[PDB]
Amino acid sequence: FSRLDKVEAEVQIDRLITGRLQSLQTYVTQQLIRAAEIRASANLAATKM
Amino acid sequence: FSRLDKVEAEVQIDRLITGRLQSLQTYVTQQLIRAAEIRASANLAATKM
Repeated sequence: FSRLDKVEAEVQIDRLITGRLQSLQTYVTQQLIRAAEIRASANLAATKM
Repeated sequence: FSRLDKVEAEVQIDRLITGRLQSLQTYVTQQLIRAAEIRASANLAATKM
């Protein structure tokens, strides 16, 4: 921001934020899969209890 | 690489690489879902066994 013009730095910061949102979305999806697996294991543990 | 200079072609190759990684991660996510389903079916098969 302090080195480039706003319209020129807009493309670079757009690339950066697209990468960061992609990484965050992948993390959220992996967390959801792990949560589903833990939910199934908890149901099995509840049946055992 | 042999047609355009290295000060403008990076955008096009960046778009291509990002698209290919997107397709690869979609394949990985589908594989994870099928793995979870096969794991549940295999646990049921073990219980029947």
